[PDB]
Amino acid sequence: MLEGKVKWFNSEKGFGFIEVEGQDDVFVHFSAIQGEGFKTLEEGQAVSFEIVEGNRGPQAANVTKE
Ligand SMILES: [Mg+2]
Repeated sequence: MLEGKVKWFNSEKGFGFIEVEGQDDVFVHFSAIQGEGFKTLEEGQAVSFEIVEGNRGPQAANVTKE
């Protein structure tokens, strides 16, 4: 599991980016967010996650707030 923080997140639509030091930002969709409740993220939130890549390119998976 990779570590980063939320660069920004559009809570209305439910997407944004995780920034990772020395690496490309990673797109994150609300559907990747683990845990209970309304799936959202705040700018600056630490997260652990994986990067999953299919034909659409890499995005975050298994995102847990840290
Ligand atoms: Mg950067």
